[PDB]
Order: sequence, then structure tokens, then C-alpha cells
Amino acid sequence: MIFVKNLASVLSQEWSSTEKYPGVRWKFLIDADFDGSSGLSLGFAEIAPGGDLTLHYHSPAEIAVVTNGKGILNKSGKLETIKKGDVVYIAGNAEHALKNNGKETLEFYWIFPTDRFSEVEYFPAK
Amino acid sequence: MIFVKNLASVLSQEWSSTEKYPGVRWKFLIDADFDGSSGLSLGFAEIAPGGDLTLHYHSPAEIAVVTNGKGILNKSGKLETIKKGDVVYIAGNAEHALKNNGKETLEFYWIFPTDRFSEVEYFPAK
Ligand SMILES: C[S+](C)(=O)CCC(=O)O
Ligand SMILES: C[S+](C)(=O)CCC(=O)O
Ligand SMILES: [Mn+2]
Ligand SMILES: [Mn+2]
Repeated sequence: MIFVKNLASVLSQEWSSTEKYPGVRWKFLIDADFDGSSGLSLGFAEIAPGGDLTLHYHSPAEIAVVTNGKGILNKSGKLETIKKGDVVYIAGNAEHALKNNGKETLEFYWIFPTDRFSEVEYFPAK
Repeated sequence: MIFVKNLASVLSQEWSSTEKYPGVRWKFLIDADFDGSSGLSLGFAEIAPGGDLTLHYHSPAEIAVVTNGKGILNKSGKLETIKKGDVVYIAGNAEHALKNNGKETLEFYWIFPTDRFSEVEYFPAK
């Protein structure tokens, strides 16, 4: 199994979102629930201006690849700005958040060492 | 740990290359041999015009995130063009290759579900 995905390829998948996290939306691009892939899973997320992926944690390690815009990464209390061209490593169960305070949409891929997103349990930090 | 890394952040690290992959060079941005991260590892690769990452396989699944240029992905014998904005899933042990026959550099990140790149044993294929 080898395959290529982009936003055009997942046009017929609806965006995921929740009232719990205003301004945040996501799609699944490499994911066992859609593709039968395994070992790694990847999604594409957008954070609108003012949106906040609030402080949370989850057991798998995570990489984010920032593809557009800029934001403020909350590294368990220590803030650092991120932007297009950055990659982010987040250790498993490390508390992190991401806020968009710019003009552009903050867009990024996330990657988990899991077969799929839906088996990752998200916990709010507080 | 949580950290951020971009090409500028690894200026200190010389490009890696190998004779078997002409016109291919890479750096390690998230890697236990460099960072003490764990669970996922990520590098950045450039394939110069004419360069060829020849047909090979390795046991871990792999994701590629194409950030610039165009390339010809060999999917175990079936070709597909990839370009900026694409992501690629390569199942563990699936045979794959990536050629650049364009005029601009083909740039991508790769991600493995390993702590470090040196945990990935590469095998040549057909
Ligand atoms: C934008 S998502 C799909 O909630 C996942 C983002 C994250 O885990 O940091
Ligand atoms: C650029 S590398 C790390 O030599 C090979 C990348 C790959 O496994 O496809
Ligand atoms: Mn997260
Ligand atoms: Mn490979």
C-alpha cells in the first residue's frame, strides 16, 4: 500500500470540528479508518484567527508540520512562536496548546505513531 | 520535551548523503540521536534536479510531506507524480523510489514511527 493525498483528494470528506474548539477544523489524510494504512497517521488542521487549540495531552508523541501562517505554541507553560516552515515535536503526554494570533489561517499537518486518529484519547489539561 | 525546528535551526548540521542516491541530501530535525525525542522521527530531504532516490524498502511505515518541487514517485511499480502540497503514505516494506526530473529542487519531510533514523534499515529492491 502506497498512496498520495492532498486537499483535492479529500474534497468529499467533510471537515471535522466541534463547538468545543471554536475556529478549529480538520480532515484525515492518512488514517486507518479511511485508508487501511497503519503505523503512522496524519491529518490536516486549520486554526482560524483567534482560534485556540487549548492546553491538552495524549499518550502518543506528535509531530506538527506548519504549512501556513503563524501561531503561539504553548510548551507546557513556555511559549514559542511557530510559523510556516517549522516542525514541532511534542513528547507523549506533554501538555501543549496552539493559538493563532495572525492574519492568515494557521494550517498544519499533525502526525501520530498510531494507525488512526480515532483511537487517540485527548485529555484537557484543566 | 517539546521543541521547534526549522532548516535555519540546523545550520550547524552538515548535509548527509550517500553514493547510492545521486543528487539526494538530507538533515535530521527530530531524531533521538540528536534530540532525545522518541516515538516519531523526522528529516528533511532535497532531491536536486536529476536526482534519484532509487527503489528500496524498510520495515517501518513512512510518511512524506512534499513542500516544494515535483517528483516521480515509484509506488512498487506504478508511477505517480507528486508535488508541493502532497503527503505520501508508504506501508512498511513496500518498495518505493522518488525521482526528480524537473528543474527545481524537490523538497520533502519524511517521518518514521521510530525514535531515530538509525533504527531504519534500508534494503535495495528490483
Ligand atoms: C487539530 S486536531 C485533529 O484536534 C489534533 C491537533 C493536536 O493533537 O495537537
Ligand atoms: C532522504 S533518506 C532518509 O535518505 C530516504 C527517505 C525515504 O526513506 O524515503
Ligand atoms: Mn496534540
Ligand atoms: Mn523510504
